[PDB]
Amino acid sequence: AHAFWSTQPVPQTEDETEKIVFAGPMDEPKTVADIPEEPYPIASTFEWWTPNMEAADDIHAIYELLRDNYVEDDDSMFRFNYSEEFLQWALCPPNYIPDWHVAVRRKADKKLLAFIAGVPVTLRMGTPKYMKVKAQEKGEGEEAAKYDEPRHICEINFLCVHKQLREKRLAPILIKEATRRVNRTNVWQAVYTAGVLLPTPYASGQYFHRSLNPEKLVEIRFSGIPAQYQKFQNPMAMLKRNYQLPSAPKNSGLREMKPSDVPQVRRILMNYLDSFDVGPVFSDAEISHYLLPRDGVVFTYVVENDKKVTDFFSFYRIPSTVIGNSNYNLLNAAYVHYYAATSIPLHQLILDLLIVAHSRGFDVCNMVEILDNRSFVEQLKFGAGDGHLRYYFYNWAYPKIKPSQVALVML
Ligand SMILES: CCCCCCCCCCCCCC(=O)SCCNC(=O)CCNC(=O)[C@H](O)C(C)(C)COP(=O)(O)OP(=O)(O)OC[C@H]1O[C@@H](n2cnc3c(N)ncnc32)[C@H](O)[C@@H]1OP(=O)(O)O
Ligand SMILES: O=C(C[C@H](O)Cc1ccc(Cl)cc1)N1C[C@H](CO)[C@@H](c2ccc(Cl)cc2)C1
Ligand SMILES: [Mg+2]
Repeated sequence: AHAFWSTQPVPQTEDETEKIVFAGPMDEPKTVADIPEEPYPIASTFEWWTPNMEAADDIHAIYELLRDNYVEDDDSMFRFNYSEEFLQWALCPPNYIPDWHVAVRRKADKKLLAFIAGVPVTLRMGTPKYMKVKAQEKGEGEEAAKYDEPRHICEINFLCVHKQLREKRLAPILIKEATRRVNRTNVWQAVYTAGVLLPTPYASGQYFHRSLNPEKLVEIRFSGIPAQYQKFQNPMAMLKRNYQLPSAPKNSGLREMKPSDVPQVRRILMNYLDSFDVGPVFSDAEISHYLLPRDGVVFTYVVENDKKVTDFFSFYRIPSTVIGNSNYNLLNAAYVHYYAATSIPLHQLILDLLIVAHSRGFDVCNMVEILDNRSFVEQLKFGAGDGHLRYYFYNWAYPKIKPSQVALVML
């Protein structure tokens, strides 16, 4: 049923996952020395390629492969369109490893045909809290804590095979060669997410959307007018009214984040992310990289009164291509990123997120039900979308957890 995934060090079924009680590796410990020095064999018409991301033309080639061939919704109406500026930001965090960005080009023309990217992440991934309770009841605390310390692993994203190359078992060859390159740097675990079911997730969560520009959403058929609104003389006018927002933020000390805020934002974020079983650990340089505002890419605001940063939120932009509509070419979506509240309720902090995103011209705000994203779904008028996002590890046994125990945002 799975010719590739059945050969890989991942839990194979749900009931296998069910017998997992401690975090730890699936496979045999291995060394760099054991790993083949040479690239995995490939068909003689293709060649491996390592793009240079601090070079404009290389970023542009991967930008076009993704523009034309990356994730679509299920009836081919929208396709993600990550910008070039976004891709440099996402692929090049501090101390990234250039050879973990893995491409396949056609030899004859150098046309990009496939891509996969890995980046460093420091991740807490020790036995979850509920399994530590079950462990103490059994007398098994030591085995439960063996992998408690944060691990330097790989986060995978941007797997893409050209449309003309689909269903030829190319994705396995990409994944094998990524795994070899990661293993050649003495890294043995990866974390990845997908909107498809594979063997075998450790957590799953629904998608959620908050309409900001409802007349445009209905026009492009992102949204419909729901049935209930027909009882009204003017269904659309009442839909606009339901989703209207203030013009300016409600929290008085709200302002954009600046370099001097890095230490306080790091502090309050890390204190918050501690409450979750699987969560990233960020250095000052990584807080700077992922949170300081960047035009058209990432937007981050702090609440400061009395010269302390006590709360913040962030969101990132990804436009999607509207696969041809007469009036509109692009859906401009804002995605909830990291946040922390210490002085005001989480709903009151995120309302300011919606208000900023709306004033800056975003059409919809999107998020998965990770972190504490549930505490504000009803009052802030988010709705559940279609399907689920699934979270996975590579070479890591892990007890099933709820998505509200997951704190890793995947860009
Ligand atoms: C220690 C370091 C390790 C690092 C690596 C860790 C693992 C990283 C894993 C990657 C995490 C990526 C996270 C993301 O970026 S999720 C985003 C994935 N990208 C898209 O959905 C973009 C549009 N679609 C495509 O570009 C292609 O359809 C892709 C590339 C997805 C598949 O290409 P194609 O359709 O031409 O198929 P094939 O004949 O070549 O290959 C068929 C095999 O591929 C398995 N398949 C299908 N979809 C996925 C998927 N999303 N993750 C893992 N495997 C997937 C499938 O079950 C089958 O195996 P098996 O069932 O026969 O066994
Ligand atoms: O899991 C990932 C990264 C993964 O390798 C590739 C992927 C891209 C899109 C989707 Cl659909 C699923 C998986 N995501 C990237 C998406 C954009 O940041 C993010 C998302 C958030 C909220 C909504 Cl409502 C929809 C999507 C999920
Ligand atoms: Mg293929």
